[PDB]
Amino acid sequence: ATLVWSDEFDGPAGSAPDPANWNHETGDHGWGNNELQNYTDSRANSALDGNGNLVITARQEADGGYTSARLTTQNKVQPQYGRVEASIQIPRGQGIWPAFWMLGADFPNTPWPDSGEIDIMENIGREPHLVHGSLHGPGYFGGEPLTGSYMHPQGWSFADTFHTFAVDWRPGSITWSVDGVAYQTYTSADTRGNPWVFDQPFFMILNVAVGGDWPGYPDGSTQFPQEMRVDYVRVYE
Ligand SMILES: [Ca+2]
Repeated sequence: ATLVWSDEFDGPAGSAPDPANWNHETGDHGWGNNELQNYTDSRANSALDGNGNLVITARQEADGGYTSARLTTQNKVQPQYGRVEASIQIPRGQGIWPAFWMLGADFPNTPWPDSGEIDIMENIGREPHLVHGSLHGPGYFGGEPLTGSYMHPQGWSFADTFHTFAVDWRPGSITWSVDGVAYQTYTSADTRGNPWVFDQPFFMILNVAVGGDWPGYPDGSTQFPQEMRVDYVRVYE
């Protein structure tokens, strides 16, 4: 193995994520899941903390609406195979939906789900002690991705500290791990005769959604603002 790319998120508090690596996606159209947040390019929703982390902040505004950030490496960093990992301290709260994931690099020239989607880590706030790893592709998408979950080995909340979420990825096979512990592997044999769409470059995405069909919506147990802290993203080949 060799570390071929990383963002270690060095820099003073309030600095922008490095534009050599990152794009901001913006908007409040639901993002395919009836999500509530408006993603912005404001330093109030994504910036470095001066302590070596990227911080994405989900906020509630005076009118009751929500803002957050969704950062991608589209057209800038496009891994194909190896180990793709991030050290992340996830937020917490009912309705909060942090994610580290990848979309096939031909999107939207190729539509979703044909483009492929690899979800490295997703969490929903009502399950603080669980993360999910998933694949979306033709015939296995949306409500029915190839998927599974990993519970914190002691049953504790993942939001308590930083954890390393990764996939190890090769032609025809993807393995998910948390803190180095592999918990599932899906291969071309698991698609039930549907095409395996993961033998191509992907780009990376970090976001915090607020609300959605799967997580449900914020309630009295949700405390805004909420931060996702990312110490680094590293790609090994
Ligand atoms: Ca760092």
